[PDB]
Amino acid sequence: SQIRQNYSTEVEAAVNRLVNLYLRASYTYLSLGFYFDRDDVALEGVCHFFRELAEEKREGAERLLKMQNQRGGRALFQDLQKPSQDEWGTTPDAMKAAIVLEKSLNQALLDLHALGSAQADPHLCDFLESHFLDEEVKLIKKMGDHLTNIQRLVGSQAGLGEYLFERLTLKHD
Amino acid sequence: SQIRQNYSTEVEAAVNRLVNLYLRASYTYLSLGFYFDRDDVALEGVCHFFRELAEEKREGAERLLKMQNQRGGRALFQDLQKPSQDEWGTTPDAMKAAIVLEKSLNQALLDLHALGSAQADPHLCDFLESHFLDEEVKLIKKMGDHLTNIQRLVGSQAGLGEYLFERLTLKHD
Amino acid sequence: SQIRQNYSTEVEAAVNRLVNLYLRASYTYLSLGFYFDRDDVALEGVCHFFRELAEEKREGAERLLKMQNQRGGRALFQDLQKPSQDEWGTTPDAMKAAIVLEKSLNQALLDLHALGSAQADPHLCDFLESHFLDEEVKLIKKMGDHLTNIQRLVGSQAGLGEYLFERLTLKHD
Amino acid sequence: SQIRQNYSTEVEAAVNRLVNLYLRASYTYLSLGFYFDRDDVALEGVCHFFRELAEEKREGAERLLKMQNQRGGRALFQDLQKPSQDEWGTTPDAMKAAIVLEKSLNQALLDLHALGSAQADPHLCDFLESHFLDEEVKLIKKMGDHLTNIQRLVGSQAGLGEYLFERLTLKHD
Ligand SMILES: [Au+3]
Ligand SMILES: [Au+3]
Ligand SMILES: [Au+3]
Ligand SMILES: [Au+3]
Ligand SMILES: [Au+3]
Ligand SMILES: [Au+3]
Ligand SMILES: [Au+3]
Ligand SMILES: [Au+3]
Ligand SMILES: [Au+3]
Ligand SMILES: [Au+3]
Ligand SMILES: [Au+3]
Ligand SMILES: [Au+3]
Ligand SMILES: [Au+3]
Ligand SMILES: [Au+3]
Ligand SMILES: [Au+3]
Ligand SMILES: [Au+3]
Ligand SMILES: [Au+3]
Ligand SMILES: [Au+3]
Ligand SMILES: [Au+3]
Ligand SMILES: [Au+3]
Ligand SMILES: [Au+3]
Ligand SMILES: [Au+3]
Ligand SMILES: [Au+3]
Ligand SMILES: [Au+3]
Repeated sequence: SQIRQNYSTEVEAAVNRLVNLYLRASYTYLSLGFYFDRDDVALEGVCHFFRELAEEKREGAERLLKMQNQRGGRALFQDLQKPSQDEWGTTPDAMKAAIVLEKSLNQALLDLHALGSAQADPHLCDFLESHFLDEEVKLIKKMGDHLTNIQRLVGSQAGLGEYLFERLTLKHD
Repeated sequence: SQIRQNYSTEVEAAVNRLVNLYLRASYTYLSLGFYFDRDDVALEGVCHFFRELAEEKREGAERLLKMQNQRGGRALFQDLQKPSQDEWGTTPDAMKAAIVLEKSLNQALLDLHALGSAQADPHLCDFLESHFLDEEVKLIKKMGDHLTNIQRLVGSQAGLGEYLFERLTLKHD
Repeated sequence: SQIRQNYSTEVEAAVNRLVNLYLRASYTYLSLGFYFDRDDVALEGVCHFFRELAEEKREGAERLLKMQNQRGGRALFQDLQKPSQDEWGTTPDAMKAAIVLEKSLNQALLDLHALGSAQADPHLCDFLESHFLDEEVKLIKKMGDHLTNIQRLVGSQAGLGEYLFERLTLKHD
Repeated sequence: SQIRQNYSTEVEAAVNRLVNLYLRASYTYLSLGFYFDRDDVALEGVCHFFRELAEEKREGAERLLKMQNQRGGRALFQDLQKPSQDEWGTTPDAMKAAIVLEKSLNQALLDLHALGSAQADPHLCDFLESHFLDEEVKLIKKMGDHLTNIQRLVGSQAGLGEYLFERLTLKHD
């Protein structure tokens, strides 16, 4: 093969697509982060939050690529589509966008799981379970918690609420 | 006995009942804590507050059980009734529920004191005085202080106030 | 949801039931422990053994509750039924009761696995596999080993055997 | 007085009697200890156990005497009657004698409590509660536990059982 064993072409292709989705997510977080770094937005904790996520998504893509080679599949790259927005609105708007994005990654993981199970590829299933599935669940829970707190704050009064959330919940210098 | 001395059947039974009340209190705090851990509630400091109290009430029950055996009484366990609510409302609602619960434990301690005094059981009285009575008074004072602060904050505006109390008064990561 | 994804109502309910089973197990171990602390039983190592298990079962329940919220399910609590006995007999009687209890928890885990697999919920399966299944297998093996040793000892002569097992196998001060 | 306040002659006398009882207990433990040091008895752990108790009872007497002077009472000493036996039999015989002795001290403490309460002497009650009542309860519990273990062992077979208890339960070099 010289190493490929029990690794379907279907899974190989799906893994390449998942790499693209993770890299696109990383790119979206890069855009989110720099938006919050604008002098007319200026929420450092929010920038920091999304910058860390950009790194996390890139790391996920890299782990997938490492696994592709470990199994004897061939990494193939496609264009990275630009993020869906150029401007990201308020903190709740951005957190909602983030949750939508993570749910889409999670669904792709679940779809790849289903394919792995169909193809009887337990190494793939173990890989997703060990490095991806719980990471996504934890992240989405954190995002939901954040969204609840931001919504509670901006419903009281928006400017003040956004400031307090960035200062008191998010990590900043 | 071989060890039982000056330990009435009345006190023995009352101690078993008090164990049940402390364990039920622990269970109520477990429910309170996880309620505040919900993604649609998301007040970590409040969860932490009640989680610590769950541990404290369990420890109280365990001390009572240790004492039961020290005196040569027989520990007897009954069902632990589920907590009185499945959902606990707002931070002030939960703090009020907590104060009601602690006052009920305190009254049970006082009732056991009265029984001890009636039965001329100074070891029991010393035990309650040394490990329970002041702990309850201190806890109830803290709860009252908390309730006053939360009420002051949510009367200004509720969402904002609940967030600020959780961030600035309660212990969180 | 705002976070719930691929999490069936069937699994949500089963998780609540499993929390109840773990808490009931914890309660049974609390009773076992204090029984061995009786002055007319007086086997400290046995008390210590069951006290540690009470903590372990409570921790299991708490992990399940954390997961319930991570997935966006709603924790619901029911009564904790009192343990099945008030007095627990000899060390072998108690160890047998413990094995029966652990096998019942293990079967509940396996049943939840089956449900997870039926519902195509790999996060649930990963969770059970990572935090529960091997813990149960290890514990049951230890219990079986203990039971074999106690049986070997009490068949030689009971009082002496029970003492030696508590002194030389079990952890004590 | 120049210092005596709220300290009845009844309590003063009872305290002197209690000093005598504690010193007599100390003397009994001295005899118990040296009995187990006999070459034809030779149970070092048992000797050590009773030697420590002799010290504890003497310390109790000394605390009582200190309190007598703190309150402005006059310490008065009487003969210390020799212990009730010259030879103390087997380990269970000795442990039974010890429990009888401690129960008698505990009853004397309780009687002094009753007198204190009758005389409205809260300093006396606090003193007994803080330094004596729980110490006695703890000691008697330990003795009961010991007796249960020794009885379990000597009912299997006496010589072997006595050796094992001294080696594996009691503190020795
Ligand atoms: Au940035
Ligand atoms: Au920045
Ligand atoms: Au930044
Ligand atoms: Au799979
Ligand atoms: Au598979
Ligand atoms: Au956020
Ligand atoms: Au909590
Ligand atoms: Au929490
Ligand atoms: Au918490
Ligand atoms: Au009292
Ligand atoms: Au009293
Ligand atoms: Au509070
Ligand atoms: Au125990
Ligand atoms: Au114990
Ligand atoms: Au123990
Ligand atoms: Au499964
Ligand atoms: Au599954
Ligand atoms: Au065992
Ligand atoms: Au000696
Ligand atoms: Au010696
Ligand atoms: Au010695
Ligand atoms: Au008194
Ligand atoms: Au008094
Ligand atoms: Au002894």
